[PDB]
Amino acid sequence: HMSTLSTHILDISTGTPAEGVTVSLSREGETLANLVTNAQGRIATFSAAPLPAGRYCLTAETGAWFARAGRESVFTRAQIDFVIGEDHFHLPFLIAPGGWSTYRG
Amino acid sequence: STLSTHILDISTGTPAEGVTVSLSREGETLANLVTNAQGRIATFSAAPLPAGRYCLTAETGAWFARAGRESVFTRAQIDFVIGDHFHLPFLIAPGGWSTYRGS
Amino acid sequence: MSTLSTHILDISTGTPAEGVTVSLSREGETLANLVTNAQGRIATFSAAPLPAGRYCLTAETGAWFARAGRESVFTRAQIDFVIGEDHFHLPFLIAPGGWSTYRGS
Amino acid sequence: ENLYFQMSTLSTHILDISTGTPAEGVTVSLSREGETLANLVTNAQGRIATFSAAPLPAGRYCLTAETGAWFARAGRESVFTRAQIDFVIDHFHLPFLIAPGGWSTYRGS
Repeated sequence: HMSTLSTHILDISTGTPAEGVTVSLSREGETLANLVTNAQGRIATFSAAPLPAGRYCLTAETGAWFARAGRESVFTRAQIDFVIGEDHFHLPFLIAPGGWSTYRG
Repeated sequence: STLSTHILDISTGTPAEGVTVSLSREGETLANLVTNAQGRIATFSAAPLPAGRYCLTAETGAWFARAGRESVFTRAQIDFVIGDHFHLPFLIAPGGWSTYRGS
Repeated sequence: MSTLSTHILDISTGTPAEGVTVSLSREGETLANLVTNAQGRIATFSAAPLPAGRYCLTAETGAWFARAGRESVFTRAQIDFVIGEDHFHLPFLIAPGGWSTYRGS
Repeated sequence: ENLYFQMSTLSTHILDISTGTPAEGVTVSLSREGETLANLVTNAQGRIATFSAAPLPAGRYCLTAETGAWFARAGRESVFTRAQIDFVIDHFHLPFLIAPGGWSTYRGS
């Protein structure tokens, strides 16, 4: 099968959506998209067409985002490794300087 | 059974020292203890705990308040059942919290 | 004054939790008793905005797991929060062996 | 792959929160700048006590837990293929809380 993809990043250290986080989508090491979360911490779509079956990586540049805000983190970035092939994947990042998580939304 | 906890402030990546945690069973309090420098409470009862419904409540809102940090969560209450050892950590932050059965 | 919503996802299976009972109370007085829909959601807990105060949102997760033939050490999931924004979205990410919440958006 | 290893030490603990039990037999690798430094397996308590004989130097590291393969061996499907933590360097304890439908990490200890 094939599915569309979205994400949402929340900074749970402050309880606010994370605006301005760069998030990249790659497949077999080739970048497909490099986008930025909006004021609601969201990226509504990574592609016009559903993504074909395959192995994907969604990487949020969380370390750089914390650093621009003058904040330290042990985690340098947040990478989600997933497989496609359900019409939609929503894969949020819940982030903090001291930890992070994801789930199938 | 025996009961322990561990509280980690994931907003800073450090153990949460000085958090008050209360144990109760059917509304009656069994223990009131404070996390140590490692964020831990090794045991809530000198005697082993019988089967029943229990509540562990960490005073997280008050803990963040003491550090001058705002949170919409006022406290963190876990509701669990003893039908072994139960290790029930709290992972806390001003904007969210988690628990799980650890080991 | 603010409105309140929730979303319950069973992360043990990666699916929205349909049919979980969720109640809202304030000072022991119950204000709502609702059930999550097919998307694991409850869009509002009140007809009018909730006044400032301390609230308790309780999802009957243990009962929900039990109806499906599944055991959990957690009997229910209770979120205690305070209304001092426009909206509070307070999800439950649940599993037989653990659960979490966060201030969403 | 072979099991192997050999200033801050590194440990992990993997819990399957879908069942509330330690995850035994999960392969976890440590790498730095492309080079894999260690490849180990969680014990009955879901733990790997150390990824190195001596404490690790400063730098950027990647701990990767083969969670998808572990779930698949138990006949359980997941959209997550593995769990990679990217971090920087006293002790680093970096647990994985895993489930077929989501996972998390944090700095423990």
